[PDB]
Amino acid sequence: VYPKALRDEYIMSKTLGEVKLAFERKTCKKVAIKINVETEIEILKKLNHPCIIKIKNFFDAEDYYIVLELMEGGELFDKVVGNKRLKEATCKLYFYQMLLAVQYLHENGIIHRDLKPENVLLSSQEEDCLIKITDFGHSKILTSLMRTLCGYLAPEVLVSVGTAGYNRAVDCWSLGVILFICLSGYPPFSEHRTQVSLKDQITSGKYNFIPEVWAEVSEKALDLVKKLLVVDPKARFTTEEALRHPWLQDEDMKRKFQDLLSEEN
Amino acid sequence: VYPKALRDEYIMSKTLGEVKLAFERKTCKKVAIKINVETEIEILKKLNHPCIIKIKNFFDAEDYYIVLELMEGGELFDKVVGNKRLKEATCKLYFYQMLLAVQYLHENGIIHRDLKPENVLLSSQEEDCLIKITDFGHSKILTSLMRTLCGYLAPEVLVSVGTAGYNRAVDCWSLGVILFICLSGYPPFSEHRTQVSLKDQITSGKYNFIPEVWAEVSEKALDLVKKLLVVDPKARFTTEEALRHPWLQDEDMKRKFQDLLSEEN
Ligand SMILES: Oc1ccccc1-c1nc(N[C@H]2CCNC2)c2ccccc2n1
Ligand SMILES: Oc1ccccc1-c1nc(N[C@H]2CCNC2)c2ccccc2n1
Repeated sequence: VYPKALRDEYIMSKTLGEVKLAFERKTCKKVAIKINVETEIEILKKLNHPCIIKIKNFFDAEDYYIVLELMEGGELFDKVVGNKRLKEATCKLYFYQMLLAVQYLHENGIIHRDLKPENVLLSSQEEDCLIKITDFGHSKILTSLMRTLCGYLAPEVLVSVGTAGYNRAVDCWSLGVILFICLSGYPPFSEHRTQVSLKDQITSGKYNFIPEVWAEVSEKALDLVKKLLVVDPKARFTTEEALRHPWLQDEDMKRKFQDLLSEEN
Repeated sequence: VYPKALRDEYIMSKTLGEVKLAFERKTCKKVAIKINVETEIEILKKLNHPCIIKIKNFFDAEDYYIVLELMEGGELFDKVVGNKRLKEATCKLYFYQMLLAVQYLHENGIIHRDLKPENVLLSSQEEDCLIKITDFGHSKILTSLMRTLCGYLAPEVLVSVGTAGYNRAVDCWSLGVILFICLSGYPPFSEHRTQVSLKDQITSGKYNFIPEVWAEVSEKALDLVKKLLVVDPKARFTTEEALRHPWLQDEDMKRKFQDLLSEEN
């Protein structure tokens, strides 16, 4: 069941919510088409950054279709499941780019709110490539406490003034996890074995640690992840602050990357 | 500058944001027309309760016009400024109705978020009448923590689970103030004389008390207001709970009211 307007310009096919693959009926080049719903469309349209999915065209009605230049690399997930881990360089380079996107989002008062390896797509199958992020279905645009101010009011709201603004830290948190994962290979906060509620586990920040593997990582890498998973959003590394962190001061990361951009032209 | 479609069916005139008065160009009967903007229109359309403004017709474009059956009584504010206070009966009857509206709103997962004497309109000039509430421009429709559950996540969000739901208590709080006012004649939390930040004043709940006037109120009335201005939204009287409170168990209040409805037919 395909709308007439759609099948006219493309050849919708397999499956990669879940998104489907199609061929540009004019160039024979392949692309992927996506399948509070206006939000993502409105945002994905505002999205204009290398490490972020870029839209090529849009078509609504029936069901929702957003075609974007396809990422061959697939999901970052696929590359780091079955506890397969990844090389420091891979991580640094990968994560580095994530940091750029997450930063560019926050800079535009945008929150992803759902950052995970799945939503981190790669350029080409190779272990070295560029990475973008998709699925902006949960995002939010942040502009309200101004109404509360200059005026009465209820207590809980007033106190809320001391928290407003740090609604973006959640992305840093998830980025920390995503990083932790790539570097280690295992979930920081896993309901595996251990015990104790996940809420009590994640809220405490006492991530499950296993040196038997964390002994191979860098001396600066772990210290970063550690400073990234802070239970206090106020003391949690800002997307900006992270980029300045030592483990991200790597000419290699910015040399195998600053050129991989020209590999697009 | 009036749109052609508008002046066709009504005679827009004086001023009562601020709302203007107009005459039904078919019946010679008077009505008031109102002047995140779709929200109020969408909600005011869902509004179907005695103690709540009822819409008669809607017209958009240019500037925003929502015509509702006019309240002659005007603002509850007007009746209780200059520290003029009000009789216990007036309050009980008045506030009682407020409690009904605020309840009916919450029952429909609706929050007013801006309850003050101004936004409490009256039926007729008399000291005894029905009262509705308007200005739903700040309201909200409450459905999100379900997304957080059944799934990772950041700490602050998880803890947020222990607060979600009580976003409506703010209306009870303001109702308590509105009540306090009517009963006493003076603001519970006033930056007048005293000192100490309003945030530190309202957040503490230590309302400015003056017995030199609070000695005339009922023995149950004050106890209600007191139990209504609680710094903890979890222990703050629910709109439902309030109606059960002793000071609202008054056959008179429900006799001068249950009949004032038939005074509309
Ligand atoms: O190639 C693209 C070009 C632009 C935008 C997206 C993609 C994309 N997207 C996927 N899917 C989702 C499912 C939920 N989170 C990840 C995906 C999943 C598997 C393999 C390739 C994929 N390629
Ligand atoms: O008569 C009505 C019928 C339906 C809906 C509203 C009204 C209404 N509304 C007012 N105004 C606002 C300004 C901000 N909060 C209160 C108002 C203000 C003064 C006098 C009469 C008024 N009558």
